[PDB]
Amino acid sequence: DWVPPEVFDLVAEDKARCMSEHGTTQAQIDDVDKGNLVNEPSITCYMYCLLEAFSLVDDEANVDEDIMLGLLPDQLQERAQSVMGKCLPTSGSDNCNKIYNLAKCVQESAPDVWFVI
Ligand SMILES: CCCCCCCCCCCCCCCCCCCCCC[C@@H](C)CCCCCCCCCCCCCCCCCCC
Ligand SMILES: [Cl-]
Repeated sequence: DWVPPEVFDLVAEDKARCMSEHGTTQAQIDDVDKGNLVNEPSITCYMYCLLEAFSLVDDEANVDEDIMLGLLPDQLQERAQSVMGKCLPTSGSDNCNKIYNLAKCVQESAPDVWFVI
């Protein structure tokens, strides 16, 4: 498991805020974590919200590739560059939908390392 244990407490406050803002349930997060994605704002806006909180996306859901790469371990760098080559730029009807399309692309491209917290 590539995910380090330190991340969980780091994101806790923002996670709670994002869920509350968007009406997100833990069940929805569990679902997307297992790779099942639907275009429901309560989960897609949650994903945008959490990325935004950690400066991974801007005000139009453009991904900051440098920041993203900086967060990922060494063994995932080339794979991420490859996945980002495929999945960026983001597109969609709004910020949450951009993130839905991105999540679908990333999950399909790298299912074995996919996760959502
Ligand atoms: C091939 C690699 C795929 C990457 C796995 C797919 C999901 C990864 C989610 C992105 C999180 C990146 C870092 C997560 C662990 C970092 C640990 C470092 C701790 C120090 C800082 C902690 C915070 C910066 C954590 C930030 C948490 C943000 C989670 C966002 C959840 C929504 C993800 C779904 C959207 C897919 C975007 C995906 C955008 C990336 C493009 C392709 C690699
Ligand atoms: Cl982008």
